[PDB]
Amino acid sequence: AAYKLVLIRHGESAWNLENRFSGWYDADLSPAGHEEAKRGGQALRDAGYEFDICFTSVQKRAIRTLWTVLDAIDQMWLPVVRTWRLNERHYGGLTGLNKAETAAKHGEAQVKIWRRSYDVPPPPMEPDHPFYSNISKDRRYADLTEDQLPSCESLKDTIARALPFWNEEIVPQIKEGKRVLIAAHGNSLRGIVKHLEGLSEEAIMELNLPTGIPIVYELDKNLKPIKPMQFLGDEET
Amino acid sequence: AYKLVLIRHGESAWNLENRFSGWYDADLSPAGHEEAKRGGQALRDAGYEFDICFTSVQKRAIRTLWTVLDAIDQMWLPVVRTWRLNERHYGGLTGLNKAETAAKHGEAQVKIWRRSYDVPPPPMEPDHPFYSNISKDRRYADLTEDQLPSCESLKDTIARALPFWNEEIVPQIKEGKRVLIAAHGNSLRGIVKHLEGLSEEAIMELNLPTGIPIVYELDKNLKPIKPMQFLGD
Ligand SMILES: O=C(O)COc1cc(Cl)ccc1-c1ccc(C(=O)O)c(NS(=O)(=O)c2ccc(-c3ccccc3)cc2)c1
Ligand SMILES: [Cl-]
Repeated sequence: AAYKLVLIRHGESAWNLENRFSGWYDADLSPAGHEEAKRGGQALRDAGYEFDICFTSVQKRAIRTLWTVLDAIDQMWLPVVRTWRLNERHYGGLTGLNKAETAAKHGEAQVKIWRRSYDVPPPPMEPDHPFYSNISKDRRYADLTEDQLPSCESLKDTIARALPFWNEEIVPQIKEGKRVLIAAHGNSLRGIVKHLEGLSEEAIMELNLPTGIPIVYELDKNLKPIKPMQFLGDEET
Repeated sequence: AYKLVLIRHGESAWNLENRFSGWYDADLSPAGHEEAKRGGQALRDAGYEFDICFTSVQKRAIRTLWTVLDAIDQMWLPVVRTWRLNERHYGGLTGLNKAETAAKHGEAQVKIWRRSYDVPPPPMEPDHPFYSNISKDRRYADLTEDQLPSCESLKDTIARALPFWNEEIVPQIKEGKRVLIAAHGNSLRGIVKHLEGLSEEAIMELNLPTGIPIVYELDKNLKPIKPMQFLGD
């Protein structure tokens, strides 16, 4: 194929352990998620993968996943670009709640609506939210215009602010011949997959990307996948 | 009063900091990683904040930068890596200890190399065990034939570094970005020489400590307004 693209979704965070919604909250990897990242890097290493540029979010679970990979494949000297546009979905008011508090507070029907809807956002994170300032006033977002910093996001929203970065920053790089590695989050990566494969909103809702596993696309010169996405690792995983 | 912070990596594997590690991509030792860790803790306890970091393409410095940024919770910061911040290239001596250098070249020539600002050591030849390792390394495949050193005098190292300073770090400092620089002894020495307008003999005298934030306060023209400062006990 003309081009090769590798994506990796970060692994288990500290907050997955507590069953808490992270979104834009900057949770670090759990030890186990760190190990997933190591296994993924080892898979790239064993397959002799080489990259020229790396993209990731401004969230430390994705950034650390990237570091761990670059270490495994002995390519820590690569340029790395970080952007909020690759951030996890902003879960708004649900940020910091766990599963139980959320089901108790909103009921099964409303939670099903949130999980199954493509353009239904969860409640906005209001200024009295425990993490309002921790997130909304983090200087790493100082450069965002008033309307780019979200209070909550549907999947459509997350994909809408991620795809501009794909089209304007990564695509040019792929067409330049640069081998690209994107280390990010399930939902912004969902956006990229939906675009690459022209999936329906229904299909993309069905799709969950495996964590800590390198996801290889062989693409033609128009960035059209020449075959289904493949994973790297041992025969088991 | 602009604030600029420099840090020099610590000990590398297999004693290579005492074997002219140079352009060989030696990793930090556990001890050297701990050194970076303390440097980061000190930067945190003092609440330092940066807006952009520069480093070399050598992993001991890259890992020092990673470790600092971890400790200070600023892993989201933009990072620029450039071979111009690379350690001095010690040519054929790369990998040799003091004794082996003396055996192979003589005390007289070794002392001259120590004290000389513009005398390079012998080139690293194709029979050197690191020759293809370094010179055929993908990370340098964008350098011109005249850019990829086979050896370097201190002058060569500083000459190759200062263009990156001028063309890339200074503009960030002027726009007010708080710059952090993680690199190596001799590339940091070039920067210090340019800051403090030092002499050849002076910079060859200067010996920057490792694992310890070095702090400058600059003015609208980027001249230091006090001696450098060190963060710790
Ligand atoms: O895209 C994503 O990020 C993931 O999807 C979501 C998106 C948003 Cl914004 C918010 C939440 C989810 C989400 C969150 C939690 C769960 C979960 O495990 O609790 C889940 N799974 S569920 O099948 O739909 C489900 C099934 C049964 C109940 C139930 C409630 C009350 C009593 C008894 C049962 C609740 C939820 C989905
Ligand atoms: Cl980085």
